[PDB]
Amino acid sequence: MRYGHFDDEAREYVITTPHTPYPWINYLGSEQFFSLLSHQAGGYSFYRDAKMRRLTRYRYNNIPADAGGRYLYVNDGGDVWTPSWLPVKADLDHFEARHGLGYSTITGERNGVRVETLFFVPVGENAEVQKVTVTNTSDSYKSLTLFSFVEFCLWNAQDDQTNYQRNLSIGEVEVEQESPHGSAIYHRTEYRERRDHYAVFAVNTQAEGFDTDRDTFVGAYNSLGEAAVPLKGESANSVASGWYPIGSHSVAVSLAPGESRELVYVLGYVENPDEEKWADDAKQVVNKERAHALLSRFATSEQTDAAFAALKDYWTDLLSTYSVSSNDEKLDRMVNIWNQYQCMVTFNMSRSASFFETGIGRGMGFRDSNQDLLGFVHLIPERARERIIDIASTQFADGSAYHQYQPLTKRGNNDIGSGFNDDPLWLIAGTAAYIKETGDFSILDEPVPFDNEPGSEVPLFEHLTRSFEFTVTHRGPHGLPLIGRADWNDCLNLNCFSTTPGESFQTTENQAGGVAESTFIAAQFVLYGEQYAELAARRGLADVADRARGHVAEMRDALLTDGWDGSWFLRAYDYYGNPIGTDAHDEGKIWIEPQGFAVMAGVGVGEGPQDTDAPAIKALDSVNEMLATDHGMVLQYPAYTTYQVHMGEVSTYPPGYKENGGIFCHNNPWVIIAETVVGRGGRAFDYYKRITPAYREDISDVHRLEPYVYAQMIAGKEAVRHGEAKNSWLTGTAAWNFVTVSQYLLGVRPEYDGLVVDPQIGPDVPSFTVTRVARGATYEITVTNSGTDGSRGRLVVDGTPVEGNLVPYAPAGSTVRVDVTL
Amino acid sequence: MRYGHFDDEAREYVITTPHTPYPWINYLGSEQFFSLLSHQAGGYSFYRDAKMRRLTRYRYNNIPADAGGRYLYVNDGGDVWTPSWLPVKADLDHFEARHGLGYSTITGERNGVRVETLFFVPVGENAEVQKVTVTNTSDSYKSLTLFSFVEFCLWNAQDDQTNYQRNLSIGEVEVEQESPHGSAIYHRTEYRERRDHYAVFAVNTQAEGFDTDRDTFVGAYNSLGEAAVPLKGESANSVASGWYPIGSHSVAVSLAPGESRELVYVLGYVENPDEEKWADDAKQVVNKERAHALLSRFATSEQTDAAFAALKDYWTDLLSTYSVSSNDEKLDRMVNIWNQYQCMVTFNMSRSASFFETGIGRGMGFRDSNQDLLGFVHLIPERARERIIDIASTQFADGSAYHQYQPLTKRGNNDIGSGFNDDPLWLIAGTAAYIKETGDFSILDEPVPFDNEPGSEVPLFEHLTRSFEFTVTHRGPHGLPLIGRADWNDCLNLNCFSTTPGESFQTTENQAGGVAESTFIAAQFVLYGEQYAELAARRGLADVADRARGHVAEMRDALLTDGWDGSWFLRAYDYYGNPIGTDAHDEGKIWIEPQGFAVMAGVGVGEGPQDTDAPAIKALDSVNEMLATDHGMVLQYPAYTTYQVHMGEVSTYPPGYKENGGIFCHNNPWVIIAETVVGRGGRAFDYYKRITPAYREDISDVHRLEPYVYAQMIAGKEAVRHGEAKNSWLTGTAAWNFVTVSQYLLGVRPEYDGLVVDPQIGPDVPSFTVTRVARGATYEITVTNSGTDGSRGRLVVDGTPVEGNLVPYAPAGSTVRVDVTL
Repeated sequence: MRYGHFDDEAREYVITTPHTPYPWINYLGSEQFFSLLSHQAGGYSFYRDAKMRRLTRYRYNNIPADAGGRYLYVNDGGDVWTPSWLPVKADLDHFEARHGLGYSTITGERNGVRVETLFFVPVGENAEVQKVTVTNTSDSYKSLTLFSFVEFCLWNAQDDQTNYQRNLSIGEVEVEQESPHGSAIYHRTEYRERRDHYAVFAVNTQAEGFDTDRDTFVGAYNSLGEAAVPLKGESANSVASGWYPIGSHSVAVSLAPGESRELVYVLGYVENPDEEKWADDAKQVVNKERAHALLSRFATSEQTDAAFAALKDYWTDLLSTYSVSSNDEKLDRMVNIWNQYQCMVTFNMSRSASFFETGIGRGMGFRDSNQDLLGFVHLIPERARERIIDIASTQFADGSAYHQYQPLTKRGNNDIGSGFNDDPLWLIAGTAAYIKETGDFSILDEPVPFDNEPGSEVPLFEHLTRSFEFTVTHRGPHGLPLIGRADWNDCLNLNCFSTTPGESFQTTENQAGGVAESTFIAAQFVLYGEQYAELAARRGLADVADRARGHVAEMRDALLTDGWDGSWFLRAYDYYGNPIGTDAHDEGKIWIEPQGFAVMAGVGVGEGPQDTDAPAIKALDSVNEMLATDHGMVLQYPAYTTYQVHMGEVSTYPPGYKENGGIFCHNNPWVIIAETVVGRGGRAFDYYKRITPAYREDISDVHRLEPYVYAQMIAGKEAVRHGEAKNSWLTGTAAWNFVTVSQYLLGVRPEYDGLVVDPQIGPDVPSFTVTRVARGATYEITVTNSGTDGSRGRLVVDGTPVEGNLVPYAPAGSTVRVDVTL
Repeated sequence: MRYGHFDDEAREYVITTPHTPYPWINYLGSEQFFSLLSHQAGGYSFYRDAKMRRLTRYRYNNIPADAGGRYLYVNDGGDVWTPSWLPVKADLDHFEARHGLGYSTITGERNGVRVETLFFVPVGENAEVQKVTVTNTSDSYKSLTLFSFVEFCLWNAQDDQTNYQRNLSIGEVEVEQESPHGSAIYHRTEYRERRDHYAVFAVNTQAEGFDTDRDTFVGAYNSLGEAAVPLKGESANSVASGWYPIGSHSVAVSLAPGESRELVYVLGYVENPDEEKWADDAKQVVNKERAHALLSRFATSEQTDAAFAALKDYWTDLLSTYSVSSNDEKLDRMVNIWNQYQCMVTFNMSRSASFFETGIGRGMGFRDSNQDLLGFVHLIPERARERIIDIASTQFADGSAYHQYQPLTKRGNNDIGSGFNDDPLWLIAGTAAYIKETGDFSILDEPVPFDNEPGSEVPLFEHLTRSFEFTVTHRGPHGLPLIGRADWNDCLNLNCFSTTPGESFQTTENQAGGVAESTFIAAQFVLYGEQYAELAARRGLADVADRARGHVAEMRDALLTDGWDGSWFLRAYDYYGNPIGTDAHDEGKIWIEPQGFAVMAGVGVGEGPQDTDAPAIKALDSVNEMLATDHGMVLQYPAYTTYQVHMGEVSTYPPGYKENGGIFCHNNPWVIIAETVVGRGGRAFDYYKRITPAYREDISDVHRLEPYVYAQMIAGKEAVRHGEAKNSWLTGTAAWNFVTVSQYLLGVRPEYDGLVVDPQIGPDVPSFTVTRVARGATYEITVTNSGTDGSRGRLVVDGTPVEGNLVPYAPAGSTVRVDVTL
């Protein structure tokens, strides 16, 4: 079952009913001001910091879900309805919502009145704009009144929801019914004290009335769906004093048959320098100059239309670096549009706010910053370089990393600390990705401090050295890296030993020392230590590179012996040196992470897909038998049915959810890539479709969440809810899946010395063309594909056959045509 | 306008409409299990810790307010309604809610069917019980289905509202439709891991069906007022797997005209020792022995009735220590019932959870702990003694105190720390009050550590010494105490200098040192410094005592000179030595706290109420002229109209709210006590009626909150909302007003050597009798009162006239009749 369809031409998802399985959202804003917006106009906006600068209030776990947002109550002769369906839930003759790139439109019609609203954050503005079009679709005259509505938040959302002892007495507003281009309301809570900012909520016409007090607009004992003011048919003109400020205007709208009217509403964020705060000598009236200027740039449909077209041009030009054309329009839409959009949004939003993440936490993982980079470095390489320098500057001098990074402050979280021993190597991963994409080896000479300490600067390359050496000097009894608090898997806490509720599994370590080791870090060391070695050699450090290849070699031996269970890689050794991820046990026999990543690193790979005695093939075959499902590969199997106190968070989930038997879409890509590595393209693409949004659209009633973006986790086979997704949008899944399909399935991936063209996608995509822009040139790669396991691409560059899979980088400006046959 | 009335005989407030100006609540539970219950059945319950063991979920700032609780959906031939009115809001023929002591009843009737629900937490049980009586009041036969409903919380309420990325996957239940006395649901989230507790939700009859999944019961896109399952008329028998667990049973109820039916529902909290968690060797089934036992003690109406009757005995026996009988039945009910109820509830609940405090924070002020004591010590002296020892044990060796005490752990909060220089003297206040009430001087010899350090114990009395000496060695340039981060006034922060939003005004000190001084601590030192000297002398430390009297003398002089502005006391000297609270300024001319406290201490008191040249009378006359209003006395005047960066939080509130011009009901008692001290009874009683719930009941439409308990703050004269209250129930206002009416207006107060009888209440209460139980005897005090300013009571004891106002304590068991004339 579907609840809409894609519109590829318009680069939108078109939702054709209000009755989706869950609220489906979009993100607006591409610089500093962001909005979450559901297909029912739910959500909120904030400037930079969703915790400390939220303009508007939103309730998570509302009954029903998502029943606050930007509403427009229509009163047509005493019948009240909203085009967003919620909150009033009147029967509409028509409904559609379209989520596009940085905008959405929502349209509702009832009793001969159509209302369409376009919501977007314009480039260069800290504001959410709504262009509303009202149309009389009947054969008689209409007299309407439209009441806009938005509920303010008192800026700090944490305080807003908890400190009512103070904050029910601080709500303040100013009202401006005769504003230079219409009518406006200013929310200025705490402007009298330390805030240099306020919010403005305005419309570009004379409002017949206004309301700034929720309780007055909505009425006692009422829900938003039963708001009294709209039902009365006129604003109460209320002025807030404490309690709950809102922004609402009534606008009178008369229409002949077939007539329409346009209106432009603006919700804006405004900051004044300290010495320009006040309009008046007595300091009681906010200085609205900047607010009037913003409102003057959106006083007409014409100006609003142009901003929308500049928006569209931003995204069209943004997503013009990698594209594909094929027989598979599901593949194409994901690759060309929705996967790249999703990766940009993860850049912008980090892990801040979604309909699952509540916007109070402002950090993200160090490892997430680097990994997210892999997916967007082709779109915004200068922002990427900056990011890398930013996070490397927080790194400790011993090479250890802050586990949590705070993008807003460019600092590591001191409360959480360090100790997650996979963190340091991800910096090599990011840096190398950046350099391969851009060729900017100069980043390695950039002076970068440790723990942001002035005077401590060394070249970025040296930070790479400290990351590498950290692993070498932190190994256990079998030569595998010590795991510390956890590795990529935040729930594998082998030094925790917690029996007290409330204690954090990640940072509590009730016993010290121990010999706990991770095979994931081992694979990560083999993969990224080989990248560091390459950078070192290229840098001219011959010895450094050679010792590095030495430790890497040692680590691949360690993995194939002490890291190997017989038919798959162990997951770890625990605090007392007993194995985890062994068929010797009833539960947790096989874990996916090491299988994927170790093979990605080339460990155990033999002569080809038919070399079944190769450890890589045994492992991937074991993954197929034991972990694969119709909805993806689960994390481990069997799942644990009782608490394993020696293992931390992992067994606290019911079987089949999150880290205890969940499908993490973030780590499936590691096995998809591994499958292309050993030569089984068909299998790899199979696995990719099972977790990818365009292919899961036909089972929307099962996925539940948005059919146009990846989610973090799909319920596993041991769950009653097998197939249902949670934690949509903000996830590393986007990046890793883009890397997988663009670089390994389609096979186009930048190297230091050239573009590698190495497709492995199997028989389902017989013909396709990739257009890639790299180091200033365009590469048109046309591929004819038999899909045979083990068949690799032979290249013809500009008419002449070449050996190998590497296409040397052409001068900027040029166009290189590559033909590939396999 | 009123929304109900007191039923004095029943010791209940009777709310006769659902349409109150705000949700009005009661508290259930007297030992370790507590419930908040509104007059619409809203609220929640928890065991000990409202942050970390909350059984059920409640949404603050819901639209509408308070729309989740313990509901019973009635389906009468397809019509669905709830007796609590909300959430369905169907028209009822009758509605009533009665809030009594530790119990409430709610009754609703619609179309020939009446439902009465008694809610209470039984003594000796960790459970909320509901006795439901359903009655057919029509002339026709009824066949109904009743659906119970409650929404579970995932125990840690902070996590519950924030960490959805984990917690939408962990909800677990078990269902037992064939329970030994009916049907039961178990909420067992995280029992598989670290939790040794679960919740049970049960009814004492065979349920037709059940539901444990919210979204199934309620339905997509619906509010609780619109729940699908009740409207369908049959349970869905949903079994939760993640998302939102609930407890619901359907029960069939057929009734002939006039016929009734009784049902008992239990919501219980259960812990099992770790050895006994599981019923099965595979560790998948909770051990239900303890829940079956609880359910067996409430399997019948008769059992329920006994338990209810034992609760009543609990409260009847406990409120038997102070009582009054007068012409004034508003006075009587506050003194006899509501003020004392409120005081016990603050002991029980601290400052944790109300409809304004959200139950996430679990501390209270060190100062609040001592002050609250003053109000409950006569009821529960054995618990009082314990509390004093617990809080004293956190005190630092240099005499400083933790500003925030955590009652659940008996520790100070280490994050907030110390530095509020009024804190240490409140320990003397608490300890003296305890000793005056009980005569237990032995508490002074108890060994008590500092900062809960082993080995550090010294006698309690020595803690009093360190508190005293702390002020002596922390005075400023004028001899007055250094204020530190703040004093009683949390918002007077003279060492903050904050210009950054989000920084705490109480703990941030952007400047070090300075010379900021407080006249409030000065007064506090004269009052409790003398209380310490008295204890020192009685203990035989004549030199110690005399030295203390000397420092106290110096301080009195310093208040009367450097602390004196001309017609009133200053409030403070700021960081640079400039005065605060002087007529020389345009705003903040006079502040109430020093005026009350200093006169309470006898500073400036003259020869009588006619001695209008005495500084106490000038100060109090200033208070009357500049601070008093129809609703109480505001904190200061005029309020600040712009931000005073040198003063902290005070001027951030708009004029007339909280600490900027608000009425603090907590500090009004100080001026009320001071008026009795100087001899102006009518004036003191005037002020007391202005802020007291029984007297404000007739303006409930202005007060807004509960007409039966004190609230922290009533909006001041400079507020548009002058008269409206916020922050009801959990406040020191209760204790201080109980002290005021019981010990100074009515005039009966314990001393070390006897009971003082010194009424000072004015002409409005011409005659009255106080019955007081003290040191094991009953004092029967009959008063004839002219109410003349300056007239003090002359006493006859058991028929014989005596001098002075002190009645020496009789041996226990005896009864003493004291006649008083003034």
